[PDB]
Amino acid sequence: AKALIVYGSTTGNTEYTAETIARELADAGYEVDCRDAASVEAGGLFEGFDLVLLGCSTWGDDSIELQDDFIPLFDSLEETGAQGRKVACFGCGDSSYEYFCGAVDAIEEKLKNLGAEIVQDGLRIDGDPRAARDDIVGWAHDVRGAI
Ligand SMILES: Cc1cc2nc3c(=O)[nH]c(=O)nc-3n(C[C@H](O)[C@H](O)[C@H](O)COP(=O)(O)O)c2cc1C
Repeated sequence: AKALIVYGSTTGNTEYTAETIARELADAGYEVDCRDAASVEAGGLFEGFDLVLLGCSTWGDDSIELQDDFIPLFDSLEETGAQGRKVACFGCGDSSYEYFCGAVDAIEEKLKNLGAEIVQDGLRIDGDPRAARDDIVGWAHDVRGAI
């Protein structure tokens, strides 16, 4: 199994999430390519991947904005090869904002509309990812089954 993890992270929380999930899937024997969304090109981005995991934190006060690096990729997602792709999504935010990890909800909606196959409900981390390290490792373990 070949996985691609793309993450948008401002303060490092989701990047630490994506590292932790990449180590879990590498430990289980998946090939893993993990990339900062700021370095990537939407063009056929997901071709050849058995599993694609997209991580993005949430910004904004009364509106949901996606993490700033991730926006460009999000806007071209139809250009990626997501139809039929087995995909899941994750992100850090904070339960005291009106839309808690609303970026994870906006990337899942867009992915579902594309015919993506979401194997697992989104990982939404409230607070510091280093405290929810346990739920991060189990979510990765669990996405390896939805497959
Ligand atoms: C100004 C501001 C606005 C934010 N808005 C939201 C939000 O609407 N929903 C949410 O769940 N978290 C929100 N957050 C929480 C951040 O997503 C959280 O701090 C996250 O740990 C950042 O992840 P990052 O380090 O990967 O970019 C906000 C944080 C700040 C400072």
